Amino acid sequence: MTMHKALTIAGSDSSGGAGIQADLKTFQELGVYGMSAITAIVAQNTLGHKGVYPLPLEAIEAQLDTVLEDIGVDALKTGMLATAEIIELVAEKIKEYNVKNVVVDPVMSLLHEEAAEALREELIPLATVVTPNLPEAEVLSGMRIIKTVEDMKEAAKKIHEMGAKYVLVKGVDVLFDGEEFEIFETFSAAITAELAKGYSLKEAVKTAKEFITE
Repeated sequence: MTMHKALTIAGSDSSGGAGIQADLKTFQELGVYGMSAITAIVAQNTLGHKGVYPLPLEAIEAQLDTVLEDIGVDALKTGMLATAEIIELVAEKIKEYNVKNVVVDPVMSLLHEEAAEALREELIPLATVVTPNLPEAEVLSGMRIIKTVEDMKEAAKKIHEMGAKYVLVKGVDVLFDGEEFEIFETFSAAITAELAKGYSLKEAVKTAKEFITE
């Protein structure tokens, strides 16, 4: 349908239920050309194997440079980023290529804690929107527990002050734009596709909600 392009920087899901595979399906359904940069193999943690296999940084950079130099994107989403080092690389590339439409889906030890810090300090300040669920919002905002809508608004406030232009806390859902709160009754991939087509964040969120329910 459209000539617009979106990139997902996230983990690979062999079942196709989530990950870059589901992101690319969503892009296609919404008439955007989809491209992917795989940061990690994401499986279940079992007696036989770990649940997360981060890819070499040079392999991630090869993917990102291929897409950003040679093809170009109108919007991108981030999902599983795995390590602080990968997060920092991704933030660097967003700045290097001046990518203005960025959807951060915060899919989430000294490893995990350093990774959370890199997300808060390096990537969140570049986000058009951050879409945490409640545990993710607690980690990102530092809220002890998010138990009420007022708590959700506070966490959205906090994340906006960390640099995110919009924040959508998934509960009701709470959208905050730094001045007003909007309270509503993959999702992040759909938001990305709508932004790629030229839509405002608020229109992208409304259209992504309707797409998910259908």
